[PDB]
Amino acid sequence: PEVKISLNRQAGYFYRNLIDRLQKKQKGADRVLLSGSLLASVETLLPGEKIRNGSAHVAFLTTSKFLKGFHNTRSRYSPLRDLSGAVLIIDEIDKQNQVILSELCKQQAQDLIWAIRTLRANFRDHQLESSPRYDKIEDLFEPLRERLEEFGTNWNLAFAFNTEGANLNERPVRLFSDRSFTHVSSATHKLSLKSDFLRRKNLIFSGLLTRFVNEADVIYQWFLGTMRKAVFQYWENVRGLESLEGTFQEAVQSLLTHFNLQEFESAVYESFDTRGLRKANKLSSSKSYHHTGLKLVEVAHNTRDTVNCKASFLNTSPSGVLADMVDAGAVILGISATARA
Amino acid sequence: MNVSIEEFTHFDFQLVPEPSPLDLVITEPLKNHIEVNGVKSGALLPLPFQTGIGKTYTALNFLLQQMLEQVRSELKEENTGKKSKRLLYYVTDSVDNVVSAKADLLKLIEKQTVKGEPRFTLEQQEYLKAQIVHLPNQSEQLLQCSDAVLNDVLIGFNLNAERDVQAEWSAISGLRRHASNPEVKISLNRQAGYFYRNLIDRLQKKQKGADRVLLSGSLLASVETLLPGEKIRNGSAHVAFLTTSKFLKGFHNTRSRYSPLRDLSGAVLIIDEIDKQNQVILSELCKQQAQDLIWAIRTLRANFRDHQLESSPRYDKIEDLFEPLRERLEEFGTNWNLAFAFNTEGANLNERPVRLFSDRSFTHVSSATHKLSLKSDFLRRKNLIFSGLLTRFVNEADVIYQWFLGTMRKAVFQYWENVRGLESLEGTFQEAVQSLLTHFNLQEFESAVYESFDTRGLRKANKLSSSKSYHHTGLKLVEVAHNQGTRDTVNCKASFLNTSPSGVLADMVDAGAVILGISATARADTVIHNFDFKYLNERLGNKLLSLSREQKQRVNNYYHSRRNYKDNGVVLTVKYLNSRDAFLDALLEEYKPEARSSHFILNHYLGIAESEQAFVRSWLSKLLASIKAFISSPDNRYMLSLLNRTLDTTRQNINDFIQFCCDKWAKEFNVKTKTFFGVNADWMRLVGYDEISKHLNTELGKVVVFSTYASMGAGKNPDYAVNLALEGESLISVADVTYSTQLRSDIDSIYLEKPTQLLLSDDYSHTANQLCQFHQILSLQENGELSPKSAENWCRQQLMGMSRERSLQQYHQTSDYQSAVRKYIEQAVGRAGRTSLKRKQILLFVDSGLKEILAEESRDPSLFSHEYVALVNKAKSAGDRAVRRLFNLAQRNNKDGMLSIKALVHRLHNQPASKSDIQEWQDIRTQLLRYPTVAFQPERFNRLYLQSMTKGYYRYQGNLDGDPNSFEFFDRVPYGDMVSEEDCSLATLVQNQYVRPWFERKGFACSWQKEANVMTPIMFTNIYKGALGEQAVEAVLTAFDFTFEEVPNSIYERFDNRVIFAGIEQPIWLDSKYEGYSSKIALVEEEFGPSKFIYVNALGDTSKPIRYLNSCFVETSPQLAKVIEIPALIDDSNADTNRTAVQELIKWLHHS
Repeated sequence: PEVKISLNRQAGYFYRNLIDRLQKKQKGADRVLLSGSLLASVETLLPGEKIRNGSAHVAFLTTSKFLKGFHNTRSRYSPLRDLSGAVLIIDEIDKQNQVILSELCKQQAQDLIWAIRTLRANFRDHQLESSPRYDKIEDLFEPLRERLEEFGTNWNLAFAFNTEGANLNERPVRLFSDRSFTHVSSATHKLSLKSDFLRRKNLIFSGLLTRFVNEADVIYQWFLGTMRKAVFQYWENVRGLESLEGTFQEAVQSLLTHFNLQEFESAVYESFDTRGLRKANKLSSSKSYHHTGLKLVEVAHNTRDTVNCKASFLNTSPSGVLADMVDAGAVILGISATARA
Repeated sequence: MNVSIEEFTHFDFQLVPEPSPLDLVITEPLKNHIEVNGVKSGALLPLPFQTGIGKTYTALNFLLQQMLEQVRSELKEENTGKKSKRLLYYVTDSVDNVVSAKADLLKLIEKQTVKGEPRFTLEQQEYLKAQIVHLPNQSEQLLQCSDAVLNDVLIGFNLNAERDVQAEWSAISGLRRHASNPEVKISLNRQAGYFYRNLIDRLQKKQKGADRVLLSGSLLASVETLLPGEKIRNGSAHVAFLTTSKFLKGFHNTRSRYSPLRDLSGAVLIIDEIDKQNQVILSELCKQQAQDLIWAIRTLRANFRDHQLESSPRYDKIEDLFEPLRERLEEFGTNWNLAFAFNTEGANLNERPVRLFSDRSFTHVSSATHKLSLKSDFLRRKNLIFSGLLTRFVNEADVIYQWFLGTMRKAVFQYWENVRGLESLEGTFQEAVQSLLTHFNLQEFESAVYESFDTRGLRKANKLSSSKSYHHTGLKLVEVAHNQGTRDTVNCKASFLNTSPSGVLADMVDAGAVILGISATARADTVIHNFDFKYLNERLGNKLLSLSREQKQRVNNYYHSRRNYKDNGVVLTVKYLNSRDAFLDALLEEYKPEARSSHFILNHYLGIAESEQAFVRSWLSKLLASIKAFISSPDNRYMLSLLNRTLDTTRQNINDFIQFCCDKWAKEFNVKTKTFFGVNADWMRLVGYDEISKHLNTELGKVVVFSTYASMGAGKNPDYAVNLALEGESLISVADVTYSTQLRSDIDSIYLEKPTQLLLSDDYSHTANQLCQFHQILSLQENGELSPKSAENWCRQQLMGMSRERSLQQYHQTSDYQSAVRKYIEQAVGRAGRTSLKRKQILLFVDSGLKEILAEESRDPSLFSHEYVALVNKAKSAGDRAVRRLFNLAQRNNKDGMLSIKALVHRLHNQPASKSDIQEWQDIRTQLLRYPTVAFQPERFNRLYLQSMTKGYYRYQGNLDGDPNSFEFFDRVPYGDMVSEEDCSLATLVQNQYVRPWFERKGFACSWQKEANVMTPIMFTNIYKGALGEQAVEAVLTAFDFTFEEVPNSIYERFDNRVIFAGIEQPIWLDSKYEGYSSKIALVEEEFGPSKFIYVNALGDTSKPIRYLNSCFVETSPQLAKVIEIPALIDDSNADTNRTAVQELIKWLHHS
């Protein structure tokens, strides 16, 4: 039994490596044609390849696999992005609230200070190409560029961040927010944020740190949403130049490369399956926790004089995910004795 | 248990065992070095100790003596408390040698005696043993760790609470029980490496936090067992045994990673098989990760535009280090429009990804047939690479990236300095890098900074007026290809070699390390299989210690006494086996008589292609002749065959034919024979050598071993235990009885095939191999073995995808290949002299192709081994490297000057002429003026001169405006331009009454010293003559109350100097000689307004009339002329001043 645990660790790592090279070969000009025995062998290794080539329409898989997606010979396929017309049979549906929540809670934390500084630095200058591939995409980022410039001017992002109060050094600063009306901080005292132009530092001492963190989170989520919209627009443009999943890989890489934001590649791929599935957080819209989610920020040292804001987000609840799946066009049959507990 | 140092309080540090000649040879050079270079200077001492002479024992005895001296100093320093503990390293490439050396050191500590009594007491021994630590690879380090120790450390640090770490620990722990199986063994090694990496990461994180665990007692012992480097960090051990790869990479302790390269001050470093470390260090240097230059520069340009460091004392003067880099980044981004991404144009660029190679000095090659340009399309907002220059863009980007890394290293040093004063360089280095990167928001470069810091942080520059050499600058290789997943963006994936292994060794010596490289061929005259020792001698000078002739003679005497072949009747037999077609044909016909067509069908059975039949037949004939002559021997029992190819299953037919011939001869001679095919490093390490030893010791008969020159260098010693009952008196001892504690013998017969595969190669990656090949080509060119033309052709072929066969074919044309062949042969035979037991006769079978190579050997044989001396003497009985090397270096020095001078002038003509460039230009001119020739080639201006065959001058033929590769020098140009004192007419120039005082006051050489090193043709023509003219004109005119001012940077180098004269207010410009001219007049006037220009030839005929020329260079009246042309200021026949020219000139200004 112990050999199986080590074998599975080796097998998963190798499977990722073999499929990664297989996808790179297909992406390259020297694509490997698969037919007869080679196609059958590749289909045996990749059940997803049969779904990609239309050999099979029915897929049996777990909720975790369904949310994560499965690889084919060319790229990763995410069912959440192609739910139009797709029937579903969720056994023990009520139990999937916990499973979807568990998947949603595994997302990587983001350093808001680093993310916003990088976004500002790379958006102040870099531009997209004026070819038909980015027709009307540059307009999507114009509001974001202006907001980034304004935010950087207001909060003096030319300076790094640090904590002045002894209480801040002794205890790590945790901030929680549901993004609408529930805000809590571990700091007993209200934490402010001043820019010391003499020391060229932004100092968190006991503007508001809560305000800064909330605005930074808003700008980061805005960047991710604008990236999703830009991918959609890129797909629209490419169609006319003479499918969604393949173009989605092409659209994200090109947009990030043009802006020099390749470091956000990982963050973007996670964002579309969870939030590209889909109201806004305005009083004139349908407010609900289930599609605004929550944010948890942790302020700590990186160095003993520089600080980072590790933010962990829940951008939607399992109910929001299910509702977005239904709205995407999926017909969901949840069979469960307690489906309506 | 803390064995106190007090146990040495009564130890007699004056009492030492009798020093053998090798010990004296080691100690005397070190004694003189301390006198000449002082305590704190490093040194490199290559020790050519022959095999079997006791090299390892001598090195370990020296190490023990150094350890005892450290103990003495510790016993004396306790009063002062300043514990400057010195680290001792024993480094080699093979882990087996590391383990063997450490075991032998412990054995020597245990068993060493002085005057017949134990040197150390039990407690002293236990203390010394604790000072020695072995640092294996992470996987083996974990596997050797017991389960109890790992559980103890996990409990102490509370990591057992984490589910994943416990799961992995268990998953490794059980696999241990089934480790016997091979595949299970490799899987377990992989898992152990991963788990150790993660565990050390977590442990360091735990220790860095405020919850730093307190290590003591059992937990401390367990941690030190898991992390041997911790013992070094806490000062419980200075001696470290480890491999070269581990030494370069560094080893972890409880707190952070420790890189020995950054803490070499005062270290002693014993490198076994030093020459072999050139390949190992190169292999490590070639594994460096590639960088996307476009992404790197865009990220650097963006994050540096705004982000700033804080004004705390931790960054005193650090912000100033980056100010030049910020300005350069802004300028670069503006020039190349880095607001746009990059893309290529044209079908050819899309069809093949582009490759650019550069040695960073004068060797540039691109895979593109056309000159690739780079334009910014502001309409499309792209930077388009279509057929500015892409080469220039890539070179500038690489310069800026390396500048950023160097400035980061400087900033780390400054941060460490500042923190020290705020009240441990490696610990601060981790803190300094993270803070600097976080403040600038450049955390993406953390990996790049760390990897480069140790390798190149040892740190003269890529400039004229500096010690230029490939071993500092290295090389760059750039691939321009589309980004994965995009078809409109492009990335410049650049792979760098920032230094060669010789540069690394020289930097280690300069850092303060004392290096003892023990190797039979430590000073082989090759730059591919050894460090470039010409370069090392230039950079180190006195620090490169060497053995005097007396010391070498003592080593020779000790070797002969320890191996007394002549007295004990051991005889060496050398047979130069030629190729015999009839012999092989008869053997083949006997092998398969059924084949009617003896040649074609039989060679088809062997699988030999029709083209390869001749070569295969020749080398197989030589091999079989050697085997037959060996089996016909009565007493010789052990044959080792060294081939250029390994006889694995892919050659099963030839293996079977060889076995059939061996069986035929065994039956004919009725002697049992055993053959071992495919004897590679892995096979003999695992099983093969055990069975070989069993056969040799237990059964009578002959043994034939087939291996390769590469395999034999990474295997066990070719020696076996001697069974006296079986061998009888056939074995002769060549050493004294007192040394033969165990009866063992080694090969008595050997076959040596000609080495051909003598180019290094890296199987780690395709890029690593490319870097290795380019490094080899550039090393050959730097040494002078290849002319710049040949080096450039070879580099271009390498870029295009050169085949290894063609690479070797081009390598074989260099004498370096012959030196490498001789080195490999000497190492092959040297394995025969390991043991003191020898057969009365030794069989040396060698391919006839090695006759000429060995016949040309000319080194002093005082250090050769007996077998090598036999081979050389036999070859020489049958009846250049420094001249062609001299011709090649002349071309390279000239080529480097031509390209560097052209590049420098180009930069000076960039309108904001940099201060550094102007200073370099003036420095070059001053150097050439003061020292037109030098006795010894200079360290800092080495590329201005070439070593002429004729002292004080030379002949050459070439177009100074054309290809640098077409130049010829010395005898090859009997009739050609002469670079000599007479050609520049310096002797006539100095006869002027005014020039001579000016030159003497300035220190310029009024005559050429008849030295070997003379300025290159490019310098003599472009720089020296112009400098002479300018200086003579300034001297003569300055005598007539003229004053001179430096020309402004904006128009620098376009005019000689600005001259002010009394009564004249309009600017005056001077141009000194010893359509394009019209464009220069417009450029100066449009900015500075009207001015009067002087065009004067320093030397010439005074009888020629003065010509007054207009702005367009057409004769006109003096009042209308803006340019005054003086045909000759000084008479060329009598050196008299042209006073009339001066009077007319003076009148010319006064007309305004």
